Amino acid sequence: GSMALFSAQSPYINPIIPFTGPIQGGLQEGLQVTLQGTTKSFAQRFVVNFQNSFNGNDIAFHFNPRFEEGGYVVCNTKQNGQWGPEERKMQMPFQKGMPFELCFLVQRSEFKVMVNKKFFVQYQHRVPYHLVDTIAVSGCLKLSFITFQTQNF
Amino acid sequence: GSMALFSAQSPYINPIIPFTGPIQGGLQEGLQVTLQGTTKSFAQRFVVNFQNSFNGNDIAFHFNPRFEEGGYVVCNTKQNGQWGPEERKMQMPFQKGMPFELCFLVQRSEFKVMVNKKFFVQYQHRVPYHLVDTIAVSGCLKLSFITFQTQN
Ligand SMILES: CC(=O)N[C@@H]1[C@@H](O)[C@H](O[C@@H]2O[C@H](CO)[C@H](O)[C@H](O)[C@H]2O)[C@@H](CO)O[C@H]1O
Ligand SMILES: CC(=O)N[C@@H]1[C@@H](O)[C@H](O[C@@H]2O[C@H](CO)[C@H](O)[C@H](O)[C@H]2O)[C@@H](CO)O[C@H]1O
Repeated sequence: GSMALFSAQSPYINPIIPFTGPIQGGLQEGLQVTLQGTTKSFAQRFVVNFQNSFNGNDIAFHFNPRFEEGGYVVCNTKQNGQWGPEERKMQMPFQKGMPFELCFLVQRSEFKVMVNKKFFVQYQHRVPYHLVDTIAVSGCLKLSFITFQTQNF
Repeated sequence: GSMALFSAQSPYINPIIPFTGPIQGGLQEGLQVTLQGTTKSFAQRFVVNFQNSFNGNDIAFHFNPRFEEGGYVVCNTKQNGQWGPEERKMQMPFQKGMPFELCFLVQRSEFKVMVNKKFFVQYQHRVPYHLVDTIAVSGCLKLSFITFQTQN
């Protein structure tokens, strides 16, 4: 790509869904988390959660495509079990049955989310990203890799 | 506020709604456009448009509170008369019948929107903001003023 990237931790390969796993050392500015997978042919919804610990009470960033009402994506944060105000992008960048690349870039003030190489949505951090130590993926997809890379030398 | 602010263009004081007027010289990085006003007691919707010319066909940033379905705000861009994909924040930071301060900060890659001095939404620039030379405000509100300020 347009930036030199270096491995952080090692990839999750054909991780079975639902998948929960560590983000080693926590999210860090300049980190890129890329999921490569396929939206299932009769997909209704799927979920990527960047969370603090395993119980899902505290999800810094919930990313939830919904193949409903024309197709839209919900982004939100859960704190002490409580969902905050949703940010809905009224567009569906995934296609049922089709492969996708979904990349999450951690910046100082926001996540930037690309789908198939194109900017899709920004999400302002509501809670500290460094406290996210877990990724959880569930729903109507399959995945061939999750990789973790950084631009930081 | 936490930083000294200086006028960039004189205010529009008590502008009559619907209001359309110049943003003299176009939007600039670092400009803050502040609307001080009151949401009407039975508001349905109101609109703040940052647009290129009087026409309305090209709206860089359409900011549209809707007192509908629990309350939500629509952000979008219009290009050649066509609406792009809506960004909806499913929260209503305005109260019907109540004063508000609504502040748009032009940053290099996004607008930042503050409501009553709290961050409300960000909106990534889809077209260069400097082509915006016109503000249009309409709907269920009144304004005491619109100011244009910079940290300058
Ligand atoms: C219109 C509206 O606000 N709808 C919401 C639902 O989106 C919400 O569903 C939950 O949403 C969260 C993220 O906010 C997460 O995706 C949950 O899986 C999902 O069930 C619902 C219940 O919280 O409230 C509705 O009214
Ligand atoms: C759920 C959905 O996508 N609904 C949209 C409406 O929001 C839209 O209404 C228009 O929205 C634009 C900004 O996007 C502007 O606020 C107009 O005043 C409003 O009429 C409608 C027509 O474009 O499409 C619906 O599908």
